[PDB]
Amino acid sequence: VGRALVIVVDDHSGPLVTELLGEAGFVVDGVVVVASDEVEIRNALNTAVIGGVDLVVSVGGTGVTPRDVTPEATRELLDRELLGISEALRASGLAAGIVDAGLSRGLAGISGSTLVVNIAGSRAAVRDGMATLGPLAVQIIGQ
Amino acid sequence: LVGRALVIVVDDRTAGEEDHSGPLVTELLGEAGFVVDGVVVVASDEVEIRNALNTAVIGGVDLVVSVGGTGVTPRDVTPEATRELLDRELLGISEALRASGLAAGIVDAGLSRGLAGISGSTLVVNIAGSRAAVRDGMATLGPLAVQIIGQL
Amino acid sequence: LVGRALVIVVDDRTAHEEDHSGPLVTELLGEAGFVVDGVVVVASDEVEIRNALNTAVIGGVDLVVSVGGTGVTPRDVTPEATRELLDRELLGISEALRASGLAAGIVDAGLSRGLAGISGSTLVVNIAGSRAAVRDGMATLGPLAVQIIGQ
Amino acid sequence: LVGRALVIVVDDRTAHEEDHSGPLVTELLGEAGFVVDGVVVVASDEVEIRNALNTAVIGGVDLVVSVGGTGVTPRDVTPEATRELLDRELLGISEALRASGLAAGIVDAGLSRGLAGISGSTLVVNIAGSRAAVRDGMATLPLAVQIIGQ
Amino acid sequence: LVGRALVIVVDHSGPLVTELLGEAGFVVDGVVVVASDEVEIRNALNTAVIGGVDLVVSVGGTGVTPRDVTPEATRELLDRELLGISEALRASGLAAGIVDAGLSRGLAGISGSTLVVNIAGSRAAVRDGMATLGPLAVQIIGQL
Amino acid sequence: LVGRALVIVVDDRTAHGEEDHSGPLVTELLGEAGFVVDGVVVVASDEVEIRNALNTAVIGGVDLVVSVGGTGVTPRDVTPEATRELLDRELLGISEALRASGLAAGIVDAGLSRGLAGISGSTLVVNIAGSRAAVRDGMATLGPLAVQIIGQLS
Repeated sequence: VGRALVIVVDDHSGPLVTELLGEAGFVVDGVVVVASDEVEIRNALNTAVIGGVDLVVSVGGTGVTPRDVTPEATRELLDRELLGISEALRASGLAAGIVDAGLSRGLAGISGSTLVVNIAGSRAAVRDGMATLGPLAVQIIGQ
Repeated sequence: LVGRALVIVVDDRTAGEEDHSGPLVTELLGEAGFVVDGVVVVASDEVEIRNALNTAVIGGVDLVVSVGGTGVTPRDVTPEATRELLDRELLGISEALRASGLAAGIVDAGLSRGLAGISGSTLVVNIAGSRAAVRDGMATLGPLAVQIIGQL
Repeated sequence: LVGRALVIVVDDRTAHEEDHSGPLVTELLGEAGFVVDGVVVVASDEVEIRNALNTAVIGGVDLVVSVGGTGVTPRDVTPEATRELLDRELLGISEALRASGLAAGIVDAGLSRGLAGISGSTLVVNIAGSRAAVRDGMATLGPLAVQIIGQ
Repeated sequence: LVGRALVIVVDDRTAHEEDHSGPLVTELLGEAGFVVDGVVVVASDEVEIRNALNTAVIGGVDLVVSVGGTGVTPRDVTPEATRELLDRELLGISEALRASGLAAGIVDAGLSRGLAGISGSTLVVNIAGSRAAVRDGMATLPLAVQIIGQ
Repeated sequence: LVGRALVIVVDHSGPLVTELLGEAGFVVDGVVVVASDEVEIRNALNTAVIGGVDLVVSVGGTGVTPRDVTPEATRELLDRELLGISEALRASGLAAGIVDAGLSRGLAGISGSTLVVNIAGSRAAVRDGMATLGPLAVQIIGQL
Repeated sequence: LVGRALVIVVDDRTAHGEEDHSGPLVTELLGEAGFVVDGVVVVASDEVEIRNALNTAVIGGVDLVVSVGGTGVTPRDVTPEATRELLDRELLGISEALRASGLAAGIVDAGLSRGLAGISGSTLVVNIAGSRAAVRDGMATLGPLAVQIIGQLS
């Protein structure tokens, strides 16, 4: 229980992430859409951390093509990394047969007091990714 | 597209407070490429479920999906209602589901007594009632059903 | 106190040598919130196992965990001593255990033919006999048995 | 090393065309430490399959592996063929294979209705028919060596 | 049978880690207790490595809180990292419902010829971790 | 054709004379996964030599390089260190899947492999462990993942 922001990298994801975040027990302060620009994405994350949200979910920008800069945007902001979250989403993704989730370069970790998690872009990856993530997020905001 | 489906919501309160499962199953079956022909609500009652099921198979459907009544209490009797209808168990479905659920921490999906099988030419699958379990089972079921209804 | 438990240890040696599995099951069960009322040692004989199991369900206990006699040899007869008194099979417990065991490298847990199920209002689970299988089974069983006792 | 095995290929095409699975199964059974007595081929028929399984249990072999006939189509009768012959079901084998195949994205392994168990003193295991399913099935099946150990 | 181990507890777990390493095939030379202080931990690990023990298991200090510094303390000691061990423990943890193991920032790796492994603090994590780690440790101690 | 693949076999004994049992098998399995195999390069378990073979294979433009061996934990196992120099981006997900699949199947060298996966230039590079069991399990898990990576890169 806390409050959370969504960041779509340009999607149908924003309303859906809002919904699943809602069911996980989160107030969704809003949806911010940004381009696959490392600076535009980093600016959006940093701004959110400073603003004191408990949780920031990004969606998209985690595949292999050079336009996919979500991870490297994110890494500058992380005080500590939570591979546990990255591994659980990827593991879960493959199991379900969702490959962009299986192969995601998304990070997870803590910036200030905020948990940041990068989820992959496809609808399947958002569903499976929130299902898995929501519990783990809850436990971490608990510190 | 892929096919048609009928959704049975096994719940006493729903049979008549508001159905949440039924819309949700429909939304998710839609993304997998199914049209839901209908949502039938029914009490945790062995016969009522068996009839609902039997009627769906009889009717023009490729996929039947029950939600609820898969637990352990006296009144969870969806598996009992479902067994005679099967011609051939699909244990990999029950297992894929039970395992996905457990992996995700959803003990009612994880511990579901729910079955899976062909009843004639129709895929029947029982799913557990919790929202988490509907969301996970469907994510797991959709591709599996897509490939079973194709080999038929 | 989440509920009470009886332990049945299925081992010839023990029946005819000191019991290692039973104190262990009890430690592990008591971490998951259970109190073990007793350990009952029996031999790998269909009849003995079944009588002990029925006497447990007749003791009214919340959980009965057998240990041993789930393998393939002709004397591993725990599963068939147990089937007759289940009103409902709980495959997802049996599947969870074998899956967990298999992933830990514990082949006897991995391939156990041990059943799980409800007998009246009593949860009944059969676990393989190695110390490894006992330790991994109870970790995996503890939570599931807590929730099922919700009933 | 470990024991002797016989391979039954279930495939109409092959029973009427070069067998693809038989040599592969033999190959992998070898790496797992089995001598293969050889490959019986068999049309996708309940009774014909059943008798080849019978023949093999009676014929003394430690492991019988079936390939194919595990799907949902009507001619997929290998499970029906196999069940009257088991004295003891080993669901944890069926379970492991299914779980492994589905984990690897192999849907005919993942959903296979193939059975596994002990008939007399023989380990019998039905594996699904696709090439991917054979490789994953056999790499998972080690469980074989354990079980023949007793 | 197989090798010598040292337990570092970051402040219950000591006797338990001892018991389970035992069953895994490991003599336990000692149990060192340490106070959640990057410096203290790194030194206990230094000492453990320098004395040539085969396996060092640390317990605790792997969560997200300010004073969870066990990973920071271990990183510079690792010659080679072994994510497969960390992955196996985290995945095992998660499957078993044990979130502290599931989300543990704990590392695994080789320092000198010593296998070092950070396990999370909860009793369940120690049990799940040790059951998983045991055979992995045995195999690595073989190839070293 | 999904693409071209190259096999690098990292094994001192193979390098110093002995028959290569790993290289043909990876050729077959890549065949089935959908790849034409440009050939097999054998290398000793030396970081330079290995780095040089990967670097040459990348610049030559194959879609996929699989290496075999040198992922363990002896001093000699330097495939990861060689590979790391060359990666523009890591696909931790591929390594996680191979380790996870290995462990489940009881194949501990796959389980514990320090293998990397990643993108070098426009080449998918993946280190697999050297055991015969690890090569079979590795290629099975990898084949489809690599199909989907080549396609995102074209």
